[PDB]
Amino acid sequence: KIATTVGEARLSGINYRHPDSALVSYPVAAAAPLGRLPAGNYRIAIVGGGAGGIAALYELGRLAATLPAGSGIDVQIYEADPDSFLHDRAIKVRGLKAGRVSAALVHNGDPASGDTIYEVGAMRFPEIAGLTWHYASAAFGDAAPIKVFPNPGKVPTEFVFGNRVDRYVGSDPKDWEDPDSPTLKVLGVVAGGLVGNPQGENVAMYPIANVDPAKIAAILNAATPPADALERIQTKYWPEFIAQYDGLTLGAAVREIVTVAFEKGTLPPVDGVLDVDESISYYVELFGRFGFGTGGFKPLYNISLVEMMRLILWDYSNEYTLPVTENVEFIRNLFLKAQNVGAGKLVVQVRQERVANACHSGTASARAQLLSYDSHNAVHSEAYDFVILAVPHDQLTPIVSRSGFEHAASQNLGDAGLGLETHTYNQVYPPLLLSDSSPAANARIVTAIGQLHMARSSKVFATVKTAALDQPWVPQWRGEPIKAVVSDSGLAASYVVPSPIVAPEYSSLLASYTWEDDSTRLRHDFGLYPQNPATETGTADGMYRTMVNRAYRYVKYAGASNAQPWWFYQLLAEARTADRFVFDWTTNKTAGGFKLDMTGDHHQSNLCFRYHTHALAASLDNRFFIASDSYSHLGGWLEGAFMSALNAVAGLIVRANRGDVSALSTEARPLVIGLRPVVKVPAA
Amino acid sequence: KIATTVGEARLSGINYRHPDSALVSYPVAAAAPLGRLPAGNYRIAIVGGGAGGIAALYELGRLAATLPAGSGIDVQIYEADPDSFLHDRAIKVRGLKAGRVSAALVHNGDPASGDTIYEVGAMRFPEIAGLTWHYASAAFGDAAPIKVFPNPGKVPTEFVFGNRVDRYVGSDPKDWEDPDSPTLKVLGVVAGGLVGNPQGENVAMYPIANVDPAKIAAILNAATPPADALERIQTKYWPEFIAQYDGLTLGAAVREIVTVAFEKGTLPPVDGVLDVDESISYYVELFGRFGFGTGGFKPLYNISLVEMMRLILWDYSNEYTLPVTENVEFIRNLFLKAQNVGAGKLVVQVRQERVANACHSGTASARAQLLSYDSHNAVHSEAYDFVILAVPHDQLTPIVSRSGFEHAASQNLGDAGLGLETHTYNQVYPPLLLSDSSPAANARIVTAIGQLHMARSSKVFATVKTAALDQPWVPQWRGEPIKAVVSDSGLAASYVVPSPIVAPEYSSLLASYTWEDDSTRLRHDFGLYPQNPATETGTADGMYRTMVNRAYRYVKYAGASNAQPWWFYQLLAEARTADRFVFDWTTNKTAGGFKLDMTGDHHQSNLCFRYHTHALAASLDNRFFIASDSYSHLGGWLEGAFMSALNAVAGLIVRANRGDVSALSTEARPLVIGLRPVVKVPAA
Ligand SMILES: Cc1cc2nc3c(=O)[nH]c(=O)nc-3n(C[C@H](O)[C@H](O)[C@H](O)COP(=O)(O)OP(=O)(O)OC[C@H]3O[C@@H](n4cnc5c(N)ncnc54)[C@H](O)[C@@H]3O)c2cc1C
Ligand SMILES: Cc1cc2nc3c(=O)[nH]c(=O)nc-3n(C[C@H](O)[C@H](O)[C@H](O)COP(=O)(O)OP(=O)(O)OC[C@H]3O[C@@H](n4cnc5c(N)ncnc54)[C@H](O)[C@@H]3O)c2cc1C
Ligand SMILES: O=C(O)CCc1ccccc1
Ligand SMILES: O=C(O)CCc1ccccc1
Repeated sequence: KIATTVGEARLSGINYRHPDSALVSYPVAAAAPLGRLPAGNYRIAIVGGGAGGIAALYELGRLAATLPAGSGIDVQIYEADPDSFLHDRAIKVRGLKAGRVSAALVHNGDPASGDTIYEVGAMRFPEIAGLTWHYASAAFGDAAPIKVFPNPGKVPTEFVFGNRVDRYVGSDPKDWEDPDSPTLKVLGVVAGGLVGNPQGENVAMYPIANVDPAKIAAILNAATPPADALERIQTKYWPEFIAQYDGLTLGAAVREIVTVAFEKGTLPPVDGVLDVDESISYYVELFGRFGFGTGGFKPLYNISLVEMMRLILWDYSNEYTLPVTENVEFIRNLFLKAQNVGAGKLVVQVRQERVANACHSGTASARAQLLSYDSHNAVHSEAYDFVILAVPHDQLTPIVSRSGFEHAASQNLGDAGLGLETHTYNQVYPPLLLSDSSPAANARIVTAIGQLHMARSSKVFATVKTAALDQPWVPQWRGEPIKAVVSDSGLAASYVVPSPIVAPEYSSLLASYTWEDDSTRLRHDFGLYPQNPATETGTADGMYRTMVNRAYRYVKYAGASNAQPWWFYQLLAEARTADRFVFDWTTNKTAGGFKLDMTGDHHQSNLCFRYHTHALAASLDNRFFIASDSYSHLGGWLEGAFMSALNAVAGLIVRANRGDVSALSTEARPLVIGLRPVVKVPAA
Repeated sequence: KIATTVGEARLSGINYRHPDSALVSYPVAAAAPLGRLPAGNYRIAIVGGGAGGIAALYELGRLAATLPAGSGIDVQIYEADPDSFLHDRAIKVRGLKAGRVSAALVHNGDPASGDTIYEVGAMRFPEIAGLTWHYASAAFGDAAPIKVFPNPGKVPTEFVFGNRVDRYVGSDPKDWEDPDSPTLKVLGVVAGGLVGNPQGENVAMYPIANVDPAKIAAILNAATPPADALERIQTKYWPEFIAQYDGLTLGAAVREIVTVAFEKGTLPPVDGVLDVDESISYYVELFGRFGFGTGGFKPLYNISLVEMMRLILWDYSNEYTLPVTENVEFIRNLFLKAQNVGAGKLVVQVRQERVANACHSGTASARAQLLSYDSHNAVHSEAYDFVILAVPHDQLTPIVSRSGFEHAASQNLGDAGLGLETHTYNQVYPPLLLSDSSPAANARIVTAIGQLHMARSSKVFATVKTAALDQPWVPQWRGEPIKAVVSDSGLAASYVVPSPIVAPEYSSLLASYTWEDDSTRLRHDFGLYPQNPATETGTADGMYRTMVNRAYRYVKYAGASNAQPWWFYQLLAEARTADRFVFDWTTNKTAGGFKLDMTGDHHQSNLCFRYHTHALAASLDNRFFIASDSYSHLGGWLEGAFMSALNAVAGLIVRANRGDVSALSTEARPLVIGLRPVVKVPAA
């Protein structure tokens, strides 16, 4: 039941509704242009040329094509990253980034004849990511082939935690080297306790609407559910799950599940020597390192259960690749498609400028101001009709938080502490304008944004001959070498990914992909930040040797007499010297990889997710929208960036129509009216 | 009621027992040597010359002095930090570090006539930190003066969160600029809910033994508690608190408390425009930025409620300075006193070497092996009778985790991935040897240590003339300038601390002291890692300007209609150009600042805290003890490092006496026997 084309994946998830937006399938909303605009010549800015900004541009292009003769849309896209694809028409990165969709091309002096690609950011795409596949179809066509991402368990995998080793594929004990493994037993207990059963008895510990989450997932993914059922999930049952469990961490939930299983006798004493609490703790930590299909979630144990449950409902781990050499091609293709679809009515200019401030000011028709600096620090100011701020939360903070929270007669905005030139704005209001009357409403949105949690992440890469996998010391599973390794060595998760530039001679050795504390623990060894090498011609050899040295561990295998150094040390050492690499998202200007919500964070991220509903308040006249995975309930996924873009453009349409929701398509209207409004007064 | 000398602080906390060790006052246990050793000539290693290693050394000195003629203790202390005081027997750091007790001396070319000191690590010491003050008396005498640390609220303070500004000193509303402040209301709500009342009705939401924590604190601190109270807390009531609440975060607890208060009407809707969940969220986040007396605990909201409760019981925020110019002097003095107290029976040698591996091996008397590398990267191997591993958990992991979990015929240990020379050990057992028969037991301790949470932290410093605070642009409150600023600007917490080298001409401008995500968000701007400048003669001017720029915010005050750039911008910009600085503990080899326990982490930290009880199993030939704040229930305090050292030495004494607890003094026995053992042995 494996999808083989973009269209197959697209259709698989076309109906899926997420539980915070249960009244709408975003792919259905996105099928036709989102609405209509009054006649006019619009001047719009998009800050950020990542997935969110480019999806927003595409939707604007679709809108532009519907405008009558004499009307049109001009977009200024601001993109500060010198390596963005937008500024481009050994390890090469120049022109190979679209924000956090970021490739590194390994070559020997001719980039048109490379060895492999490192996917430094996004790399694996859930089957049920329906908006992602909708845009992949726009970019590449339904016919384009996709592959199963070689996740732990999708390819032969070695797992190591403490004294436990496993070698496996999937979850059928027939496919495990040790079918009696305690690791597979704890997986079944934790899956049972978190997901439960789609049919029959409810066995999950944390029900939604009094039933196992599996049963709710089937309703969220139906073509014709109850309408009544979707509204009840939206307004009653998911809010009640949040009220109950938003204060419970994933790690706490795992321990609750394991405790009950241990008391029932479903899980036996470990070694039968450990006492009750040591056994339970061992199982919690074993599951922590093993995970849900993408490696250990131990480092993610502080997320809310609500956040994990979103991923459970989505079947997040069932992932595919894109029909590309480099994932940045997706975003580049969407940018080109935006310009094509605008059919002459969309004009786009790219600015290599960093936006420092946004506000509303003045008394002219265009009041949405952006203050920016070019690559030699010269200041620029421009006013727009509407602005989409398509940057993640730590990048948005300085832009929206330094103007105060209410009317100001005059402000000199800009990066004064840097020594840079300021600009005087008059009759100034905050850009994220939720009230004409409330500074507190304006402060709530800003303070929420600034306190969202950006998960930390790093990726260590090297280039290895694929034939290294055929060495006698590389274990096999039914003749196929092990190609994923999940471990407590400090490396966390490692993958030997065939080169997409092609059986390929080379593989990308993702030696370590870490989250959260696992990333923190390595960071002292990276040497140069955010990228080692910082140059095209360097190699991060010293850094990488510290990773090889973390793999230099004596690993005992069952039946063997004595431990020997781990074979994976030998594999890591087979990578060539040149082109060793690390990228640390934490010391990138994103200040991490992507939003993941902690306990209590729902209320902050959900405010952001609903922000575009300000467009219902007609007299407010707020011209700023936000578009990033940080303003979604899928931080860490293109799906989140894309959903937030959709929200932003939908809201822009309602604002352009002075609060009239009838200007949205029938299918798009729920993007705005299916959420709780962010402005209670005035109504609309 | 304010302590004014070391002795006054020492006596104030001499009886306090922490709830995970409630049967014993560590200062009372430490009043005499901890026990006796059989006659002999002991070879002991201490890995690490920080507070834990040096306190362990002092206690070994006290023991050595009791040995008969012909007996003695030889200690090899391994210390890899080239800036340690142990190797020294514009911004200067050389010789001014004792691990995370770390001074930076600001001078103008003569280090004997400096301007100020930056306390880069430890800087403020709770009154009731009884072991800390016990050792401070050994180092300085009871008569030595101390001062109240100028925490937010101890000095005039400005607090900024969103649109809210408060200026205050203390918790008496008469000395708040706005006695009707919502900040003061939420602080009272959260105090009532978490701490409650020492007398009368119980009002707290999370009771211990069915009463308010305030009542338990008083018991724990009593010279003469009621009969059975400490045992019942240790075995029943504190375990029951953990069972109930270790799965609840601090942020979750705050929200529960605020929700009840909001429903009761104690906290009103924020203004007329916010809905219920918005107002609740506002108060949670307002309290988050304000804190408990040491600045906002929002970044610490993921800690377990259990962990916060330990700090509540301890009255942790009521803190003092040491009688020093630089805090490192404390540890230096304790090292010298260790040698003096040994009475010529303790010999100490310092090795400027990094330990890479520990194990048990061979058949000789001294079986505890350490593999190390000197400053030329040459390998060294040495065997000892006993070893104290006095390094925090991320530094300990490579030393204890790479040898497997059971007997090995031979292992070639060392940093082979780095290309460094290995050493062959034969008949090898892991160093942290909990079992002769259970690899899982051995794995539990290793995996626990490797998964403890190291909180992230950074400090940004500059030098400013103290007279800057007398300028008309610096606000005065109750007769003094503002000297503490707690803000959501990104700086988190800022302090203008008078130089200790002296009223002083200069002050240390601690521009930003951040924890956890607050630190993550800054890290991309630090420039050089872990320290900018990396040289004595440089200045982190570019970095600091990014901090000044975070302060370039328009702040509306009640006292002026036209908001202006925050006054604190101007103060930060008043710092001189030379000697601007940041230290990032995360990119230091500690991989962060100090342990703070997440939900669930008790199970791992408490295993480490109790590890020294292995000495009870006489048939188990385990020669290794651990000594750091990582292995305590006071990560982030010298008190934790000192408690762990006391544990380590107590366990060493029992092991050296082949399991005989009577070799501990009457007052020190409970250090071992008051805890649940990590090995099962017969009663009594
Ligand atoms: C380590 C990692 C792993 C991931 N794995 C996956 C995965 O396998 N699958 C998946 O679906 N998703 C994955 N993601 C998530 C995915 O990459 C993001 O959801 C998506 O790329 C984010 O798009 P965005 O538009 O929200 O933000 P960004 O990609 O951050 O784009 C924002 C853009 O704005 C620009 N910008 C920022 N500030 C300014 C400014 N002041 N002025 C001008 N320009 C500015 C930036 O340079 C950037 O180009 C991963 C991300 C990371 C980092
Ligand atoms: C930002 C920050 C703020 C703090 N604030 C306070 C405070 O105000 N009050 C308070 O009481 N405490 C505070 N602390 C906590 C206090 O600093 C620590 O509890 C204490 O210093 C830790 O001592 P330790 O011996 O456990 O470890 P460390 O201080 O880390 O010492 C370990 C030693 O071992 C050495 N070492 C490490 N690995 C090896 C190896 N492989 N071989 C050889 N040598 C090695 C190191 O170089 C170091 O000298 C703070 C700490 C930080 C970082
Ligand atoms: O690596 C991934 O699979 C995508 C990023 C991510 C990681 C963990 C949780 C959510 C998203
Ligand atoms: O800064 C401090 O007060 C000491 C370190 C610390 C910080 C927060 C919680 C525990 C310890």
